[PDB]
Amino acid sequence: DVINFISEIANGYSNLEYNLEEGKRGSRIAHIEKYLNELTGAESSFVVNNNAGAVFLVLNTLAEGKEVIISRGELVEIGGSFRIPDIMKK
Amino acid sequence: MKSLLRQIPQISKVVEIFAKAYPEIYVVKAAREVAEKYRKEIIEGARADLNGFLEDVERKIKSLMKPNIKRVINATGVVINTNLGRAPLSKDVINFISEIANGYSNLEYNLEEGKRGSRIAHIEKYLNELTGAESSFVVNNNAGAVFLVLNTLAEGKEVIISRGELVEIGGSFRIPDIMKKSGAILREVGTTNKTKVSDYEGAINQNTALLMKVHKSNFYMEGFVEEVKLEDLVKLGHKYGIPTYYDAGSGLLINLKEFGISVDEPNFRDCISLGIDLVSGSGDKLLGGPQAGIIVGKKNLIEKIKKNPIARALRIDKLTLSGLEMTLKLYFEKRYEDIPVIRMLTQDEKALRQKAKRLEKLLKDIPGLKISVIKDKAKPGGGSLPELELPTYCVAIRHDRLSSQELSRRLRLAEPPIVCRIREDQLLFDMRTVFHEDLKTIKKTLQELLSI
RNA sequence: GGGAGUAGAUAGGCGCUGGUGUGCCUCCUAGACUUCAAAUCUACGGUCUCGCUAUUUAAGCGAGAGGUGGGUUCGAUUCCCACAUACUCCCG
Repeated sequence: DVINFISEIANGYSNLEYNLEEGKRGSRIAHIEKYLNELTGAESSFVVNNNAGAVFLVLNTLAEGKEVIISRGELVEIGGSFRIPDIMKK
Repeated sequence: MKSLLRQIPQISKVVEIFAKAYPEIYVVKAAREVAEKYRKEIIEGARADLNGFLEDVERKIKSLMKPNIKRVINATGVVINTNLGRAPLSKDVINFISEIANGYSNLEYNLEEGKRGSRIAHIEKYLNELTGAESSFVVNNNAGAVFLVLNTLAEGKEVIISRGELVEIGGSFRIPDIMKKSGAILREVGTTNKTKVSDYEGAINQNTALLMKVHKSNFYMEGFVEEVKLEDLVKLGHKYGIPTYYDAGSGLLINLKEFGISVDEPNFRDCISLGIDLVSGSGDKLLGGPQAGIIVGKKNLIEKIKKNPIARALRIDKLTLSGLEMTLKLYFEKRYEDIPVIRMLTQDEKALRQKAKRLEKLLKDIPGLKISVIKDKAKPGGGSLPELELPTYCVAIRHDRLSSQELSRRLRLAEPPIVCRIREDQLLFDMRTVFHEDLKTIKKTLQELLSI
């Protein structure tokens, strides 16, 4: 069901960054978010490439140059190149 | 309200009420303790009656005449029970200790030269032989063993250790909290679940005075988890000229596979013959002896540790020293079955059921008892072997009148007190840890609680 | 025993709804229709209590209770919270 919906939107042009209502460019992240806030119950949402970057982005966004407290048992290494300590540093 | 308290009798009066009833000393102590509990309960206005007084005062006396610390029958099936006093001692050892404590001894006296001598000298001979290390030493416990090695060799300098090995064993011990107090600077490498060799070699520098690895004794990690082999750390040390210090913790003196139990638990002899410069561990864990911090390794290091002015505040007492030598003597003589901890874990599966049913035969008569023997898989090691899971026969019991919860509670109040597992409202007794002379004590306790 | 999940009616079993509750099934009864059965159809229907008239009772009338309490709200059966209780799952 999903593979076909993707198949269709990729076959040609789509309203990716276009809001059909106002006829001017629009945020592509806007289509989904409606779903997320409803399912999660959160106030707003957003999505990026992967969770690796999701972390990276939250950290550089809210704690660049400032301290972040985390348990010494939660400094994981998931995957071959991901490590909470190595990325948070970056 | 100042008359609801004037009431309470006088200690002179109560002492009378117990002329020959109980020693006058114990009577007054219980009266005081009791007299205070009634003055406060009446001042806060929580008591309107004082009749409970007489009955209670006598209960304190019955209690106060009994020491706080008391032998307890362990039915949990956990050999290294941190709570119940870890490794119990063979009578052979208990007697050798008994003898040296009865009077004076050559503790710090060398009979040869007739002048004072180091008390640590009696044992060390044993250690260097069993481990194969160049020199050895022992202190109060392994907690301090670590503390001493760190303040001795890395005060003010860096010590590299895996981020997955910064453990918290016990309630107050934490590698990070003590090393800090140790004066050593902590350099944690790798990540929780994984740590390659690159991580170690990457953090070395001018200040790196020590490469330390701790053995995850009271916990384990499964799933994506990587660890740095010991041979690698030795190689790493010898390349940069840095010492290697292993805190085994378990204090396993020998290869464990030789007894049928297949585990990767590390041991002194092997760890030392591996190229490790220093190794430590508790005596009351996998060694089966009294509490003691044991250190073995290169001579030049041992000498450095001994000279430390702090070693005198950790030097072991007369009891554990002797008791340690007799436990070491047993190991040279290959008297393995004589040390409790070892015998309990290497007991025949056959052996266990044999005791499982000899107990059930003792409880068939007692009223209301639902007796059954089940074969379950538990984890024997409490403070030294986290992963080990070995089969053992438990005699699961159940009475119609009282509930399993209430059951465990009265059993801990018995004399002697018995501690056992609870699983699904059914009391269980693992025979892995039960001594034979307890079986008779078990039956006499149960029939005295259900029929009285 | 400690955790956690599921939960709840105002006739009874299953489900839903911030508009003063509601849908499917059942029971009952009532009624209609039937030679019969069956089928079918219909019901601001139904408990409890209290107060009022009648007062054997009915019968009528009025009010309220959704485990209990509280809060938000214009409105709470819904939402939130707290407690209690029932069913189930994880641990000692």
